[PDB]
Amino acid sequence: DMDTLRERLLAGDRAALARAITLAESRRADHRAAVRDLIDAVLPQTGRAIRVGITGVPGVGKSTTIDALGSLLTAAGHKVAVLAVDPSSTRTGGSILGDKTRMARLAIDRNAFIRPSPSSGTLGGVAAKTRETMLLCEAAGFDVILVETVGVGQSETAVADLTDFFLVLMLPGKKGIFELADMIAVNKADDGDGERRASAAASEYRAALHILTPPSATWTPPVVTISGLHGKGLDSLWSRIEDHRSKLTATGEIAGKRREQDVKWMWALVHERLHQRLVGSAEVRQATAEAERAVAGGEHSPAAGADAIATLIGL
Amino acid sequence: DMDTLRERLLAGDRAALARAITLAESRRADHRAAVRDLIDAVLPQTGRAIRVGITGVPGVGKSTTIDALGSLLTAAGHKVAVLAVDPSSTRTGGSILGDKTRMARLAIDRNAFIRPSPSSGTLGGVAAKTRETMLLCEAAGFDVILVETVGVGQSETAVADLTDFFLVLMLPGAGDELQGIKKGIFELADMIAVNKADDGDGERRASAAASEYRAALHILTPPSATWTPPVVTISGLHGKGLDSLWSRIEDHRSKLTATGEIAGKRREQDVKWMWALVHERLHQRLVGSAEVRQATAEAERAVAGGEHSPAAGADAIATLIGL
Ligand SMILES: Nc1nc2c(ncn2[C@@H]2O[C@H](COP(=O)(O)OP(=O)(O)NP(=O)(O)O)[C@@H](O)[C@H]2O)c(=O)[nH]1
Ligand SMILES: Nc1nc2c(ncn2[C@@H]2O[C@H](COP(=O)(O)OP(=O)(O)NP(=O)(O)O)[C@@H](O)[C@H]2O)c(=O)[nH]1
Repeated sequence: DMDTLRERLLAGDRAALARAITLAESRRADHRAAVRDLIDAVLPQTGRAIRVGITGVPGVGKSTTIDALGSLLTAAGHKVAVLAVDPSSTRTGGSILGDKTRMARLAIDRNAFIRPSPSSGTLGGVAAKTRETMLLCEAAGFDVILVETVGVGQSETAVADLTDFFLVLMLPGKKGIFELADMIAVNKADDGDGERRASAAASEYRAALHILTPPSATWTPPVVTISGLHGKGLDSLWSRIEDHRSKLTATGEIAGKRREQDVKWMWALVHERLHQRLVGSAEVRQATAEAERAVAGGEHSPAAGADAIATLIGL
Repeated sequence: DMDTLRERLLAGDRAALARAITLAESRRADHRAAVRDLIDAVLPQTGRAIRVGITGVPGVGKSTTIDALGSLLTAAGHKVAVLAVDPSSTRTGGSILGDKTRMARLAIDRNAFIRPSPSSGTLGGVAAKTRETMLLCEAAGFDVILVETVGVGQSETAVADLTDFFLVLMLPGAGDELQGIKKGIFELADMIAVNKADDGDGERRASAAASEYRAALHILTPPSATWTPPVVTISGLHGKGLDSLWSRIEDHRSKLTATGEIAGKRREQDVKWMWALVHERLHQRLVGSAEVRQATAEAERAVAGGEHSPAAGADAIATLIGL
């Protein structure tokens, strides 16, 4: 019953939230429709959260840093969602149980809620389904939404376009990442000597970033040092994110960014549906893959590809 | 007469080139269809050119630098096309004459060929049209294709994705007067050229700016890349730095041709323009009548206004199409 699902979701019921999400992430069109009204209906309870995107190479203490940061926040009374975006999920069907235990503490904290990357046809669709899932979390009372890049593909721009603040975690020992960053945090600044060489590296990143013009005069990206493993610097790291929130709330820039992202996700969903017509049948898929291949092979022009494809999919 | 038009264009007939371009860039579907087979037919004669994207804030000296650079190139026997991408041409009908006071020499040099930005429903569509225009030029025998950003809008990615090499022009001045690299431009840039480095005080301030940019880039550029983006100083107005600027561009082409990276990048740009065009058709369908544009805009307004969800907007949109 969707009325009950809604009410219990609004009441903060973890099982109702998990179930609404399942339907919103579904690759069945009938399921997705079913919960469109529900998300729309609870939209006025969304948005009262800090959305942070977090990235860094595999091997930088990302999951560790998240487990620790998230635990600090649940201890102080926050309810924290951790959602993944993984471009490989455009080729897998998604994951039933995901990989919760990379974050040992959060994985068992009922003040947390951890979800793996949804499946969809395009990266745009994966990210858009993630926005819808963020809205459900918020409506169920999660006030911190962490969205992390997982895998090796290009998810950084999408994660940044899903959140208010984009956090880059770096080691002390992809170009585009720097200009997405609202803050860099040099990790593994261990009390024993790691602090010296991460403080060095932070001066290098801090020096270089002076040459980039930030998108707003309201905020100048800082570079900091932390230890994710021993919990160092995590409190001040969070206080900078809070400070960003207060400043860009006062100027209306948090809201203006979100409005722009939302329209972007709307168009991404329109384009996902179009893409779904490419796999409408084997014949349509064959012919459209060969149009694309022709263009990618240099054999016919982009415009000829485009018209072949447009005819095939009824456009 | 398309058959002669083709043969004339392949022979380097400039009037034929102008004519095919006006069809390719047309906002009339019947027109665009007409020349589709022609471009497809001349494809094996395209690609033998160096394609350079050029950007910079208004006032930095872009038209001046292109005028001086293109002229050097034409004196050496190159045929030089200068095309534009203007994001505001999604809101205009495009320009008929374009702006050429700025390129006084090239505007009369019959070894050059200058075109204003085409008009389309979406920025992707404008840029896609510029790609087809680049192909027609190449087929007519142009071996240097310069593509510039126009105005202050967000067209840099589009130009970067239309060319082999992306050149950023910057103002001189360091310390508190350092211009700063606009959000997005750092990752696109294959070289920075600090312009207005005029004999005397210009060159001092430009050299200062340069070392600043140069050190930052060293820090931020991963070492894997076959190419390390240089920073250089030039004066577009007084001709300084231009042979050196271009020698670096040729070095890029030689290196990345060896590793197959020029051809690999083009093939992914091409697929991207193919999809842009697919999405421009979709968009056209959403402006096909007053009632539908109204409904579309209302849907988008609902999402931007925080009144309805993105997926609910997209569902309303999708109905209006029959999708
Ligand atoms: N010395 C030190 N080691 C750390 C720190 N944070 C993480 N590590 C270590 O780095 C290794 C990789 O950690 P992990 O957090 O899984 O990195 P990740 O690959 O980015 N996480 P994910 O599972 O999402 O990919 C682990 O063995 C972990 O103990 C730190 O602050 N200091
Ligand atoms: N002193 C000096 N002035 C220059 C140089 N290059 C261009 N200028 C001057 O700066 C002004 C702007 O030059 P212009 O080429 O029109 O700049 P633009 O970047 O093409 N502007 P827009 O993007 O709006 O078309 C002109 O007065 C021009 O003479 C230079 O190397 N030195």
